[PDB]
Amino acid sequence: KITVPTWAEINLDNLRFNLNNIKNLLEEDIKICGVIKADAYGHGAVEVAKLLEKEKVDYLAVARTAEGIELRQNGITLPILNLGYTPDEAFEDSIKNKITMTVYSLETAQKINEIAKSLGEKACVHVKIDSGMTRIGFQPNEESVQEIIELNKLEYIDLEGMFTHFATADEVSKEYTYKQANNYKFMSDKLDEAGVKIAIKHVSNSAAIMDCPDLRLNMVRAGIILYGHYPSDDVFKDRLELRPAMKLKSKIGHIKQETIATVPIGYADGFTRIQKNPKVLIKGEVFDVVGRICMDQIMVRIDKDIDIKVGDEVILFGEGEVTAERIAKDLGTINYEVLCMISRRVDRVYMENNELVQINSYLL
Amino acid sequence: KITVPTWAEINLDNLRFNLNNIKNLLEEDIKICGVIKADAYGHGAVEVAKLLEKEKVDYLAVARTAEGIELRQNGITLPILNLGYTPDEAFEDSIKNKITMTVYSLETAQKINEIAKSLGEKACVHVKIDFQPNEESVQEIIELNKLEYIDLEGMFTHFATADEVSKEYTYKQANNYKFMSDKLDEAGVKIAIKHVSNSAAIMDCPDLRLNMVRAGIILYGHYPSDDVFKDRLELRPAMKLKSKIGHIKQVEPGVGISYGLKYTTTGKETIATVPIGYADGFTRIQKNPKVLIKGEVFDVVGRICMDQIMVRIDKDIDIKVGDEVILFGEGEVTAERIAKDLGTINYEVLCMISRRVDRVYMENNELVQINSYLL
Ligand SMILES: Cc1ncc(COP(=O)(O)O)c(CN[C@@H]2CONC2=O)c1O
Ligand SMILES: Cc1ncc(COP(=O)(O)O)c(CN[C@@H]2CONC2=O)c1O
Repeated sequence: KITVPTWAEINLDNLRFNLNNIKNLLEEDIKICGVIKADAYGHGAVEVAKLLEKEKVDYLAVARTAEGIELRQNGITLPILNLGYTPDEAFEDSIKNKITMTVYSLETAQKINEIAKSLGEKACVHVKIDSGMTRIGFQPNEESVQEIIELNKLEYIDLEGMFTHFATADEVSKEYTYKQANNYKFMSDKLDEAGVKIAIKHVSNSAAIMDCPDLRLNMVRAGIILYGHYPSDDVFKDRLELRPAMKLKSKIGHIKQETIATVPIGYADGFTRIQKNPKVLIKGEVFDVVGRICMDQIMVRIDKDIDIKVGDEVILFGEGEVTAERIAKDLGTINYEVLCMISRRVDRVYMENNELVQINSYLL
Repeated sequence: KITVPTWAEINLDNLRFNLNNIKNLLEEDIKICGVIKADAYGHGAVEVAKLLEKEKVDYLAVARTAEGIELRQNGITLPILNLGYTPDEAFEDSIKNKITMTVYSLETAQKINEIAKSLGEKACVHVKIDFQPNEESVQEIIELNKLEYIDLEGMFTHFATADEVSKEYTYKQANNYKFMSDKLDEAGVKIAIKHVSNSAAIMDCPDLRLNMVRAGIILYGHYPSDDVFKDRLELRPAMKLKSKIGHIKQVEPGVGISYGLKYTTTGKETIATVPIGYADGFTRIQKNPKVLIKGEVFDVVGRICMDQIMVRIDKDIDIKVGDEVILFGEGEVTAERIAKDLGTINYEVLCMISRRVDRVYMENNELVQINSYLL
């Protein structure tokens, strides 16, 4: 069944476990947006979306029009929100495929409106508020409020939602986070007061869902925690029990007498050469990767008395002491990036009840 | 029509230039193997293969059965050599798709042979030498050569240090190969294709041509190191990683930017947000990330996010949303620069370009083709 030497194993059971533990945090009326941008953080957006439609979630979020359309082309019917920039070249496609667009200027809204009029159907949009991230969004001021009342009047636009995003909600002190929330509440209250109707207000990411049970509003945005990982070591982990879903695996391709094992995974699979202390798990024991990581393979020193043969399974992360977090720490980056590094040629294989149920090649 | 906010622009003209300058190094009868593993080092294996069939090259090389089969599924007819490991689970598919397999041992050759027998057609194989270069290996090879449903077509080794200043070790490896080559010549064994040279060797070692050379990094317009003889071979990089300015704003003094608010403004600043992030392969690890906009270099500020970055515009330029941003492949922003910042190599920076980044191909300064790996 598996014909590639190196694959990403995704445990669908663990995803369900994570989602259900997330849902147990939430009250009945609070909506869940499943964040599945960057191919569901490396796990496979189409498949993870299929699971989310089954488990019933209220919205899907992506980072790009094309990620949105890929989901549509694969049968997905859930509302999809592009969280970021939509270039003008992609408005038509967004509207035709019912992808909800993030909007953060009146100019953008007006051009979208012309296209939606042109096509003779409404564009659904969510307004972004820059509450403290300084990334995307309207500033939280009197000027933005009027610009929003204005864009709300554009026939051929359904101003459905409004959101902001926290820059430091995974840190110990939530001061800045609540400072951001207040900037949002400013816009929320002024628009409430201006008779502008916004069905979906949302602000909470994974960190906020966990640590800030007062920031639920109409909906929350669950990303990293869906996949079985914490946004940091500083969040209240005891609130939510998680199982990581991804195991990055290869096979022992060669053995040689030190005993050196050659494994057919390299930096072009996302096992980055930058790692200063690369390690692997084999038959429950951790071993050093030795010499430079190559494009398509690495050499590992077996310095323990284990019976090991060509074909035996190697785990790069997702089990025992070899974790995406460990690699991230070695890199000086974050688990998010390690997950997203898994490259195109790495087949995603999905497990369920300990059976392989599906294998996706991104080449064939 | 480009509809993605972030793309990898591949200049086909430059690829042709590189290949032709490579061909000018080579004598009439020496074959070229175009190394296009890892999706042609991020440039697009299918398209680069199409170009190579057009420009005529002898052979294609890949790192994985599936890379080989992807090329076949897209009409490619050139010989393809899997340079790396073929698991037993993939022998059948290799043979059925005429993917030439690298072999290291008699035992592997014999199993392949059974499958080829089973399928009633020959497997094409190339022998790899570290097969120790001793008398034992030479008989083992004369043995495998006999096996009926295998075509022992070629034999090769690969240099570990040919891009360094001193090749001593390289010529040490070459000798070990020449031992095997001469003993098999002397036995009855044919070997139509003997090859050893990678990009570094093609450049610095004009005596290691044999029947064929393996051109990789150089094809794409990059040098395997700073130590090779660059003056022998003029290269034009083929790839430009680009995005668009997605948002632009004037930010007050002392305001934090991005996760952890690790950059705070030091006066009023113009901040451009660009829709490229670490999940497009613009790694967050970079300590000094930069971008080129309207010919000027700018600092990326605050943490690089999954899907976007913040850029301080501190020069009097006229920039509007939609304007073009270059992450590398032009002027001072190069894959090599990023590699050096990271403590890795240009090879890795090229290969980091992720699936969602559309490859768009240019030719005479016109867009001729756009490939989405999502749609
Ligand atoms: C607008 C927005 N909402 C929700 C999320 C989900 O966050 P969690 O995954 O922490 O729940 C992200 C993630 N943005 C990624 C996370 O890291 N860097 C980024 O840009 C985001 O940009
Ligand atoms: C067997 C073999 N031959 C030829 C090449 C071509 O190398 P150049 O790109 O230098 O021409 C490679 C690339 N191997 C890559 C280069 O860096 N690390 C690797 O594992 C290879 O593995």
